[PDB]
Parts: sequence; structure tokens; C-alpha cells
Amino acid sequence: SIYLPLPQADDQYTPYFVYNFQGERVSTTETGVFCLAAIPAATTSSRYNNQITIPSIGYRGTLFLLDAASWWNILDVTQTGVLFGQPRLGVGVMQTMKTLKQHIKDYTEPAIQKYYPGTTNLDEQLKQRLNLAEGDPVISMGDTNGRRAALFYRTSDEKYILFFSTTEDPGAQYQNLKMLYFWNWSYSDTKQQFLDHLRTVQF
Amino acid sequence: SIYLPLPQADDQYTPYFVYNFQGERVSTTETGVFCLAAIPAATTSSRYNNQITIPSIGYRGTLFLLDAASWWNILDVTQTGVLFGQPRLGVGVMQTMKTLKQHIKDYTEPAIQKYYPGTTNLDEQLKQRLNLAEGDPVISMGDTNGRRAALFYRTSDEKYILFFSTTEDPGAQYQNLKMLYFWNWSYSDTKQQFLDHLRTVQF
Repeated sequence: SIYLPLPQADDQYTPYFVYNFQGERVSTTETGVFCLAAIPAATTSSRYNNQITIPSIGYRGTLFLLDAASWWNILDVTQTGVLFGQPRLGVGVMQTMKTLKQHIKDYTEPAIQKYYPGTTNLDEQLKQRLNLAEGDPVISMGDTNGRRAALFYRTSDEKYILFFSTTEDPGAQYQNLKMLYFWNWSYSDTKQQFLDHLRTVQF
Repeated sequence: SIYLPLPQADDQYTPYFVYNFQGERVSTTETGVFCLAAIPAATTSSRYNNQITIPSIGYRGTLFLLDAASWWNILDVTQTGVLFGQPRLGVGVMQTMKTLKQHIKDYTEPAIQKYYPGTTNLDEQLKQRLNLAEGDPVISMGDTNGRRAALFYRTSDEKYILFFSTTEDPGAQYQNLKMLYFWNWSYSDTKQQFLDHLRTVQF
């Protein structure tokens, strides 16, 4: 019936992970073809404080490197999360986290990889907090500053987990953190390439 | 039944400008009760380069100050814009720009003011591009860095215009600009208060 508020909207078929107004598939190979917008949710387990100097996220193995940091955040974007399409498309919000379930396990999409613990170079305690299973979907992302991050789908509890570091304490209640948009980051892009490629405004 | 992509969705009644999980009214007096998320649309006329040292936005005659700047942006958020509700609500996206038309002219809402040209200190060229009418809705906003901005509803063509400055040229095709989230900024808040009050994560 109602579709607003969006978290309450009924499921709808969406043709592809990213699609245009003609219903055609838009490949996820390029940087910036989808944007994650959300009010993330945090719990007492979200904030992890320890310096990790050569952090990585592993996938099926190989990996993508992350910036060294002391503040690690495991946030849930399942309830309010939406994906905006690449700006040239004009599609705006073209998935909710619920509709995205139709495509999150589509390993054929270049953006989506299978999580691999073995090449994930993170503290033991942090891996424990992530509570992921080998093969869970993982997506390379970056914020608007080019700070690499990962979006996971934790299949065991059907939660979309946004994992990223911050330069400073986000606060015990996450009061300090002012969230940024996250955009998909191609596996072949360096940080400079990601920033150069990224568009956030339709022209 | 079909609401994605969102720009195409049929209008739906929404009870209030901001509302909770069961449709009850939420006051807009405080900072950070709503968030504008969009992929804005730009044209050649969107970008204006001139240094303005004491820029202000006037409303009914009084005003709110903006940061001194030389790069001015008049962007259209009608196509993809949505409003997320305050994080404590867990309500997520609760208006589209189309549904928002139901409430945008509700001057009883504390967040919404009537635009007044007389106390708006910007030059003729900028005012000409804004193309506003006295009394058009204006909302004081800020980005996640606490940079004050204005969201306007130009009643004449029913377009939502986001007006803000940048520190550098966004580019001829807006290629350089990486958009930030914008949150409502209470008329009684200083920049420090806006940043202190603002929450972008639910705990």
C-alpha cells in the first residue's frame, strides 16, 4: 500500500543491481555507479578501538587495502539504507536494502565479491565482531574523501553492514560522527582514480 | 504498487513534514530533525563565481548568515531528492520531493520561513539565477561540516533549489564536486551548536 516511509514499503521487483529508466542493466564494473545513502544504526559492539597498520578486506584469495586507523566502525544500514543510481541515469533511489536482496548475492556482478577471512588482515577481535561467514557478499566502497570501506551482507542475520574507519572517536553513542555518502569503488581503481572517476551531481 | 525508481512513484499522502513510525507529528524546531539526500542536477547556470564577503539569506525582515565564499551553486534537487527522518526515529526516508509538496508551504512548521529579498545580501546576478518570489519557502540547512546553506522551493516552477557555496570550482560539468548530506539547522543555533546537536547515526 504505502511506500513511505521506505523501511515500511512492500517489496518490489527491480531488474538489476543498477538499472536505467529503460530497465536496462548498468554494469557495476565502474566506480560510482551506485551510492549508499543511510542513517546507519549502531550498538555497543559497533565501535572498536585499536590501531591496525596494514588493514585489508579479503575476498575470493586476494584483498583490497584500507587506510591505517585506530577507530573501526561496524554499522548496520539495513533499516534505512537506499541506493542512488549513477548521476547520469537520473534514476535517483533505485533500490532499498530490501529490494537489493534480489541482487546482493549476484556474484556475477563485478562489484560483488565473496568474503574471504584468510586474506582479511584485521585484528582477531575485530574479525570476531564483524561476525561474517566465508562467502558473504562484500563490496568495495569509498566515502567522498576517497577513504576506502566495505559494505557486507551478513547472510546469517540478513543485515547490510557498513564497515569503515574514522580518524577519531565517533563517540560512545556515535554522537560525534557526521556520516558521508559512500560510492562503489572499482577493484582496478587507485584512490586517485576513484576520486577522479566519481561524480555526485548530474550535469 | 510500483515505487522504484522513486522519481516515477505516484504521490502518496504523508501526514506531516516529519513523522514517526506510526505517522505521528515530529517537531521541526530542533536541528537535525531531517536530512536531505540527493543526486542534484546542475546546468551551466548552476555555477557562479564571485566573492561575497557577508552573504545572507533573508526571510520574514530578518536573515541568516552564510560563510564568505567565491563559488556559488544553485542546484536542483527535485528529481532525486529525499528526506530522511531524525536518526532516533528509525523512520528512514519519509518524503520525496513530490510528497514534500504537501508540507513545503506549511509556514507553521518552525523549519520553514518565507523568503525575503530585502534582507538577502547576494548580488543581482545570483538573485536573477535563483529566480525566487518573495514568500517562497526557505529552509536553513547545513552540511556535515557545518557550512550553512539554504533549501528553497521556487513555487513558480515547483522546483527545489539547494543553494550553497564551495571552497573551490566544482568544475564546468560539476565533475569535482563530491556532495555531502544536508541537515536542517535551527534558526537559534550557532555553527557550534549545529555541529554539537547534529546526529547522523542511530544508537
